[PDB]
Amino acid sequence: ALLFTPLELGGLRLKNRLAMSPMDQYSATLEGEVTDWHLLHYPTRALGGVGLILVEATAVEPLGRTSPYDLGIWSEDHLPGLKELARRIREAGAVPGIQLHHAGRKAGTARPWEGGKPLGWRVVGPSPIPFDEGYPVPEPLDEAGMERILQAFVEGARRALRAGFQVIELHMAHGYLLSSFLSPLSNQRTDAYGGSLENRMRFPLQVAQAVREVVPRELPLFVRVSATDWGEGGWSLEDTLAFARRLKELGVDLLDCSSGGVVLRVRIPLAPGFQVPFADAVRKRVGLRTGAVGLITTPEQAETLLQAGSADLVLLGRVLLRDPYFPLRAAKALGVAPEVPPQYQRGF
Amino acid sequence: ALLFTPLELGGLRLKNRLAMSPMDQYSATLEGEVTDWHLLHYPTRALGGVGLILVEATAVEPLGRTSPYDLGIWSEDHLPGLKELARRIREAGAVPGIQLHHAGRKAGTARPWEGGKPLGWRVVGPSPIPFDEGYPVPEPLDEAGMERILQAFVEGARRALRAGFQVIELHMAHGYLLSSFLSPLSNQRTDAYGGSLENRMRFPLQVAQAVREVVPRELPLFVRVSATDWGEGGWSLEDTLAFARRLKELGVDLLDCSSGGVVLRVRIPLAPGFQVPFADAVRKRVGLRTGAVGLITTPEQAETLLQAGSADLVLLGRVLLRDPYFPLRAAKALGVAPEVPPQYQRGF
Ligand SMILES: Cc1cc2nc3c(=O)[nH]c(=O)nc-3n(C[C@H](O)[C@H](O)[C@H](O)COP(=O)(O)O)c2cc1C
Ligand SMILES: Cc1cc2nc3c(=O)[nH]c(=O)nc-3n(C[C@H](O)[C@H](O)[C@H](O)COP(=O)(O)O)c2cc1C
Repeated sequence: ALLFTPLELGGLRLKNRLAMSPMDQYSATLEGEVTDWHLLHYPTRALGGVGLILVEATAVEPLGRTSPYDLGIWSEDHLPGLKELARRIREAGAVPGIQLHHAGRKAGTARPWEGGKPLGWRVVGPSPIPFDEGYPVPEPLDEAGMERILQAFVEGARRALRAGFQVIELHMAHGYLLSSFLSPLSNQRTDAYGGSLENRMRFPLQVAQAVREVVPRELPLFVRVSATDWGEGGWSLEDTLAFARRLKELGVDLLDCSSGGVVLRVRIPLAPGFQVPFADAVRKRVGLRTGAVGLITTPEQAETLLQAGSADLVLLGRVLLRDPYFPLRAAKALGVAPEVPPQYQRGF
Repeated sequence: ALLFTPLELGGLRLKNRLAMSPMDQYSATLEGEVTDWHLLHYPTRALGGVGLILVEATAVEPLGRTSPYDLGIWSEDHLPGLKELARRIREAGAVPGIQLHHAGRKAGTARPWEGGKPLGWRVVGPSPIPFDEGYPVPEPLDEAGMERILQAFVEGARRALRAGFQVIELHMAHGYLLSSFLSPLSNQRTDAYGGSLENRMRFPLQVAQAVREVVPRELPLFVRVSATDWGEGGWSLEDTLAFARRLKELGVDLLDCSSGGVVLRVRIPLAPGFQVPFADAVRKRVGLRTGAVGLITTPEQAETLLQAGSADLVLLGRVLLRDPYFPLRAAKALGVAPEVPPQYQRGF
C-alpha cells in the first residue's frame, strides 16, 4: 500500500503519504499569537497519524491577515508560541510545516461564525477592483510595496525555520495576494506586472525565488495554487502548466493543487476527487511532484490516485475536523498494522 | 433519539447519555501526578462530545496502585494537577468525573507494554491466595487495616470534590480489593467478612456508606461491579441483585455493570452487548439506575438498548481510543444536528 510507504522529499523522509491540509481556526490573539486552542487542535491530529502537518495560513504582515484572529509571523515575539507549537506536533509524531500568507483584497473580514463581513481595512492588490459588493477597493501596489511584501515573505520563512518548522508552503491560491496577480479577473494592470501571462507570473515568481534562496535544499518548499478560477476568460489549467514549469526550474519541491476563490459568482462541479486531474496533468506533463486535495475521504480513494500516478502526496482537510484519527483506522482497513501510541494498543 | 436527550442525575443535567469509560493510561509520574499525556488525552474526548468523562482508576493509597505509573489521590500535592485536569475537561464541554481505586492482590505490576509482570510488592487482600502463578501471596487485612483503607476512600472523595470533579465512582469490580471481598473464589475468610453473602458484602457496603455521607446529594455517586465472575461456584447475577438492593437503600445513584477479572482461567462469551443483560436485570428487578458497558460500538446499538429500558447511561471504552469524535458523528447518523465547536462547523 503506497499510502503507508515512506516519501522522500529534499533531505526528509515522511513516514507516510498523508498530510493535514491548511485550515484557519480564527482562534489566535489580537497580536496573532498562538493560544491553548492550537496546542490541543494540532497535536491531536499528529497522534491521529499524519506524516506531515501543514499549519494554517500565517500572516507575513498585519494587513496580510484574513481576520483579526489569524496567526502571524511578522515579529520576533511570535517566536516563543510558534516554537512551542512545532515542538508539540513533533513529539506527537508528525513533521511540522507551515503555510505563509497575505490576504490581499480579501484581507480584514470577521470570523465565519460572527457574520464574516468586511471591517474596512486599507487593503492592497494589483488593481483597484473590489472582491464583491460591500468590500473595500484595494490600493494598487507600486514597486516599493511589492519589495516590502517580498522581504516579509523572506523574513517570515527564516523565522519559521528558527521555530523548528521543516516544510514551508507559499500560499499563492484562493484569491489572496499572489493568486490575484495571476488571474486576469482581478489583475488588469498595464505595467510590467499585468497583461501577458509572463507579466502576471512575475511578482509571484520573484517571491518564490527569494524564499528558495533562504530555505536550505534539505528542507522542502511547497507552493499552493488555484489550478483554475472556473471563470470564463480566467486562469486555466494550461496557464498552470506554464507556471509549474517555471517553479520547477527555480527548485520548488512540490505543487499543491487547489482551485477557485478568486471571484465569487462561478459554477464549480464539486464531486469526490474533482481537483485530482489538475495534480495529474502537472505531474505527468511537467514532471514536478504534486499534492492532491479536495473531497478525499476514504482509504481506497487515496490509494487508487497514488497507484494511477496522479500525485505524490494526499492532503486531507474536512475529514480531519470530524475524524482526527482517520489515518490510524485507514491503515487497518488497507491491511497495514498501524503504529499507535502504546496507551491505545488494545483499541486496535 | 434518547441517546441525545438530557439525563438528570442528582442535581446535574448531562447533555446526553454517552460517557467515557475509565481507562488506565499508565502515564503518571512515579508520585502518581498528572502529566502532559492526560491533559491532551482527556480534553480531546470532551471536544469529541461525551456528556460525562470518567477519569481512569485513581489510587487512594500507594499500595492501591495497579502500576508505578497510575494516578493517585493520597496526598494534598496531587490537588494542583487534578484540578487542572478537571478544569480542562469542563472547558472542552464535558462534566468531569473520577473513579477511586485500590488494586488489592493485583497491585504492583509492570505496564502492559513492558511485559506486565508482578514487581513483588507487599500487597493486601481478604485471604492469602495468590491471583496466579508468579504473584505475591496477599496479606489478610485485620479490622484496623480495613478502617485505614475505608478512611482513605472517604478522604480521596473529599479531595476529588475540592479539585472540581462532580461525579465520583467507586471501583468494586475486576478482581481488585472490594471485588475480591465479594467473590468466594478470592475470599475464604471465616470471620465476620467471609462465608455468607451478607458477610462478603459487609466491607464493600461500609465503604459505600461512608463515602455517601461526605458526597452531597446534588453530586452523583456511582459503583462499578463485576455482575458475575464467570467461574463455577462464584459470584452470580442473583448475588448482584441482592447487592444492588442494598446500594439503592444507602443512596447510591447508579450501578455501573461490568464482569470478570477476579480469576484468570474462565471462559467468557464475548459478543456485542454481552454485559447489557446484567444492567437490564438490575434496572428492571431492583429499580436502581444503570450504566451499560462492553463492546458497544455503533449509534443504533446504543439507541436500541435505551429504548428497551436496559440502562440509563451508555459507557464507551475502546471505540474512543481509536475514534475520539465518535459521539459527534453518531448524532448526525441518528438525524440530530450535533453541537460542535464553531471552528469545526464546515466539517459537519
Ligand atoms: C475552516 C477552513 C479553513 C481553511 N483554511 C485554509 C487556509 O488557511 N489556507 C488554505 O490554503 N486553505 C484553507 N482551506 C481549504 C482546505 O485546506 C482544503 O483545500 C479544502 O477544504 C478542500 O479539502 P477537503 O475537501 O479535504 O476539506 C480551509 C478550509 C476550511 C473548511
Ligand atoms: C487500556 C484499558 C484500561 C482500562 N482501565 C480501566 C480502569 O482503570 N478501570 C476500570 O473500571 N475499567 C478499565 N477498563 C475496562 C473498560 O473501562 C471497559 O469496561 C471495557 O474495556 C469494555 O468496554 P469496551 O468494549 O467499550 O472497551 C480498561 C480497559 C482498557 C482496554
